Amino acid sequence: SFSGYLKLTDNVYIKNADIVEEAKKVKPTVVVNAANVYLKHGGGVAGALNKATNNAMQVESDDYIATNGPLKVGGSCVLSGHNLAKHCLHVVGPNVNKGEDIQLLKSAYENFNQHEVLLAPLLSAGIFGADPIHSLRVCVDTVRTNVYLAVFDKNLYDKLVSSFL
Ligand SMILES: Clc1ccc2nnnn2n1
Repeated sequence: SFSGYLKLTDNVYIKNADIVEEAKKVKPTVVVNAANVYLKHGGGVAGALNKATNNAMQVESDDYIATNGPLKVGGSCVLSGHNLAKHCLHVVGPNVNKGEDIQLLKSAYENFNQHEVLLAPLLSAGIFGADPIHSLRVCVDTVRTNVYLAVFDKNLYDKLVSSFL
Protein backbone atom coordinates (compact mmCIF):
# COMPACT_ATOMS: atom_id res chain seq x y z
CA SER A 1 0.00 0.00 0.00
CA PHE A 2 1.14 3.70 0.64
CA SER A 3 4.81 3.98 1.72
CA GLY A 4 6.98 6.87 2.87
CA TYR A 5 4.19 9.26 3.86
CA LEU A 6 4.52 11.75 6.68
CA LYS A 7 1.45 11.74 8.95
CA LEU A 8 0.00 15.29 9.34
CA THR A 9 -3.24 14.43 11.17
CA ASP A 10 -5.36 11.36 12.07
CA ASN A 11 -6.39 11.02 8.37
CA VAL A 12 -4.12 13.25 6.25
CA TYR A 13 -0.70 12.00 5.01
CA ILE A 14 1.79 13.74 2.70
CA LYS A 15 4.73 12.69 0.49
CA ASN A 16 7.05 14.40 -1.98
CA ALA A 17 6.11 12.31 -5.00
CA ASP A 18 4.95 12.42 -8.59
CA ILE A 19 1.25 11.43 -8.29
CA VAL A 20 1.51 9.47 -11.61
CA GLU A 21 4.46 7.41 -10.32
CA GLU A 22 2.68 7.03 -7.00
CA ALA A 23 -0.54 5.82 -8.75
CA LYS A 24 1.37 3.32 -10.95
CA LYS A 25 3.10 1.93 -7.83
CA VAL A 26 0.15 1.73 -5.46
CA LYS A 27 -2.72 1.35 -7.98
CA PRO A 28 -5.04 2.87 -5.32
CA THR A 29 -8.83 2.49 -5.31
CA VAL A 30 -9.10 6.24 -6.04
CA VAL A 31 -6.69 8.69 -7.60
CA VAL A 32 -7.89 12.33 -7.54
CA ASN A 33 -7.39 14.43 -10.63
CA ALA A 34 -7.04 18.22 -10.46
CA ALA A 35 -9.69 18.63 -13.10
CA ASN A 36 -11.31 21.61 -14.78
CA VAL A 37 -15.10 21.82 -15.51
CA TYR A 38 -14.58 20.65 -19.11
CA LEU A 39 -12.36 17.68 -18.13
CA LYS A 40 -9.76 19.04 -20.57
CA HIS A 41 -6.61 17.41 -19.12
CA GLY A 42 -4.03 19.68 -20.70
CA GLY A 43 -1.44 20.41 -18.07
CA GLY A 44 -0.46 20.16 -14.40
CA VAL A 45 -1.66 17.02 -12.61
CA ALA A 46 -4.46 16.48 -15.17
CA GLY A 47 -2.14 16.55 -18.18
CA ALA A 48 0.30 14.24 -16.42
CA LEU A 49 -2.40 11.70 -15.36
CA ASN A 50 -3.97 11.79 -18.81
CA LYS A 51 -0.57 11.29 -20.55
CA ALA A 52 0.05 8.25 -18.28
CA THR A 53 -3.23 6.72 -19.56
CA ASN A 54 -2.10 7.18 -23.22
CA ASN A 55 -5.01 9.71 -23.59
CA ALA A 56 -7.65 7.12 -22.58
CA MET A 57 -8.65 9.42 -19.69
CA GLN A 58 -9.30 12.27 -22.17
CA VAL A 59 -11.32 10.05 -24.56
CA GLU A 60 -13.45 8.82 -21.65
CA SER A 61 -13.78 12.39 -20.31
CA ASP A 62 -14.92 13.79 -23.67
CA ASP A 63 -17.69 11.16 -23.83
CA TYR A 64 -18.66 12.08 -20.22
CA ILE A 65 -18.86 15.81 -21.11
CA ALA A 66 -20.79 15.10 -24.35
CA THR A 67 -23.42 13.25 -22.26
CA ASN A 68 -23.49 15.31 -19.07
CA GLY A 69 -22.14 18.76 -19.77
CA PRO A 70 -19.48 20.43 -17.68
CA LEU A 71 -18.89 19.92 -13.99
CA LYS A 72 -19.42 22.76 -11.50
CA VAL A 73 -16.38 24.45 -9.88
CA GLY A 74 -16.24 22.63 -6.52
CA GLY A 75 -17.82 19.52 -8.02
CA SER A 76 -16.59 16.13 -9.11
CA CYS A 77 -17.29 13.02 -11.07
CA VAL A 78 -16.04 9.42 -10.77
CA LEU A 79 -14.57 7.94 -13.91
CA SER A 80 -12.20 5.02 -14.62
CA GLY A 81 -8.72 5.10 -13.14
CA HIS A 82 -7.41 3.33 -16.28
CA ASN A 83 -3.86 1.97 -15.61
CA LEU A 84 -3.43 4.26 -12.56
CA ALA A 85 -6.21 3.35 -10.14
CA LYS A 86 -9.59 1.56 -9.93
CA HIS A 87 -11.29 5.00 -10.22
CA CYS A 88 -10.34 8.55 -10.90
CA LEU A 89 -12.24 11.15 -8.91
CA HIS A 90 -12.05 14.26 -11.10
CA VAL A 91 -12.38 17.16 -8.69
CA VAL A 92 -12.66 20.80 -9.80
CA GLY A 93 -10.99 23.19 -7.41
CA PRO A 94 -11.34 26.94 -8.08
CA ASN A 95 -8.77 28.24 -10.54
CA VAL A 96 -7.64 31.56 -9.01
CA ASN A 97 -5.83 32.35 -12.37
CA LYS A 98 -9.31 32.21 -14.06
CA GLY A 99 -10.69 34.56 -11.27
CA GLU A 100 -12.70 31.75 -9.54
CA ASP A 101 -14.00 31.92 -5.94
CA ILE A 102 -11.24 30.51 -3.66
CA GLN A 103 -14.11 29.90 -1.13
CA LEU A 104 -15.17 26.91 -3.39
CA LEU A 105 -11.98 25.05 -2.33
CA LYS A 106 -13.77 23.65 0.76
CA SER A 107 -16.64 22.41 -1.48
CA ALA A 108 -14.08 20.79 -3.78
CA TYR A 109 -12.42 18.93 -0.84
CA GLU A 110 -15.84 17.74 0.43
CA ASN A 111 -15.96 15.43 -2.60
CA PHE A 112 -13.10 13.42 -1.01
CA ASN A 113 -15.41 12.45 1.90
CA GLN A 114 -17.36 10.11 -0.41
CA HIS A 115 -14.26 7.80 -0.64
CA GLU A 116 -12.69 5.92 2.30
CA VAL A 117 -9.14 6.33 0.95
CA LEU A 118 -7.68 8.50 -1.80
CA LEU A 119 -4.36 9.34 -3.42
CA ALA A 120 -4.62 13.09 -4.23
CA PRO A 121 -2.91 16.28 -5.15
CA LEU A 122 -3.47 19.58 -3.27
CA LEU A 123 -6.56 21.09 -4.89
CA SER A 124 -6.23 24.49 -6.60
CA ALA A 125 -2.43 24.37 -6.12
CA GLY A 126 0.10 24.56 -9.01
CA ILE A 127 -1.24 25.98 -12.23
CA PHE A 128 -4.64 26.58 -10.52
CA GLY A 129 -2.96 29.51 -8.70
CA ALA A 130 -4.04 29.10 -5.08
CA ASP A 131 -1.63 29.17 -2.12
CA PRO A 132 -0.75 25.48 -1.48
CA ILE A 133 -0.36 26.19 2.29
CA HIS A 134 -4.00 27.36 2.32
CA SER A 135 -5.03 24.29 0.23
CA LEU A 136 -3.41 21.91 2.74
CA ARG A 137 -5.17 23.74 5.61
CA VAL A 138 -8.57 23.42 3.87
CA CYS A 139 -7.79 19.75 3.15
CA VAL A 140 -7.00 18.90 6.78
CA ASP A 141 -10.04 20.90 8.01
CA THR A 142 -12.48 19.40 5.45
CA VAL A 143 -11.49 15.84 4.54
CA ARG A 144 -12.40 13.22 7.15
CA THR A 145 -11.51 10.16 5.03
CA ASN A 146 -7.91 8.87 4.53
CA VAL A 147 -6.12 11.17 2.08
CA TYR A 148 -2.57 10.54 0.84
CA LEU A 149 -1.30 13.77 -0.65
CA ALA A 150 1.39 13.65 -3.31
CA VAL A 151 3.29 16.99 -3.64
CA PHE A 152 5.41 16.99 -6.80
CA ASP A 153 7.69 19.89 -5.92
CA LYS A 154 10.38 18.99 -3.18
CA ASN A 155 10.82 22.63 -2.15
CA LEU A 156 7.02 23.11 -1.82
CA TYR A 157 6.75 19.78 0.11
CA ASP A 158 9.39 21.01 2.60
CA LYS A 159 7.63 24.37 2.99
CA LEU A 160 4.24 22.61 3.53
CA VAL A 161 5.60 20.25 6.22
CA SER A 162 7.74 22.87 8.00
CA SER A 163 4.87 25.40 8.15
CA PHE A 164 2.08 22.89 9.05
CA LEU A 165 0.15 23.93 12.14
CL1 LIG B 1 4.71 15.65 -15.33
C1 LIG B 1 3.97 16.09 -13.82
C2 LIG B 1 3.91 15.11 -12.79
C3 LIG B 1 3.33 15.45 -11.63
C4 LIG B 1 2.84 16.76 -11.52
N1 LIG B 1 2.25 17.43 -10.56
N2 LIG B 1 2.02 18.67 -11.06
N3 LIG B 1 2.45 18.77 -12.28
N4 LIG B 1 2.97 17.57 -12.57
N5 LIG B 1 3.51 17.30 -13.78
